[PDB]
Amino acid sequence: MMRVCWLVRQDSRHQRIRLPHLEAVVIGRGPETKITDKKCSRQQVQLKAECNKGYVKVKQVGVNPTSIDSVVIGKDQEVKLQPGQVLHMVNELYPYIVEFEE
Repeated sequence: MMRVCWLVRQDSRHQRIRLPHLEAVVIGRGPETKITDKKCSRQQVQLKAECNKGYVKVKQVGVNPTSIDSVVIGKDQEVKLQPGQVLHMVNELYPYIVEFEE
């Protein structure tokens, strides 16, 4: 009954990752994202989906800047990613959005 949370690579929208409700998902450089940029950590962001409330808590784990609509989060800081917002994995590159689907 609860909506599914998808982290979608905005510029390659067939790359989708399931984000389980209230469970931490750590992603970055690797086979899931296909990011090869060495400035992106293998563990760049920690994601906690809120499937009822319709946001995803984003904690920057990597040193280099993760941003939401160009606004930098900062290492160990946490910001809520919302419908319409774009998450850039590192240095305003590699855009991701979140979608909530039945």
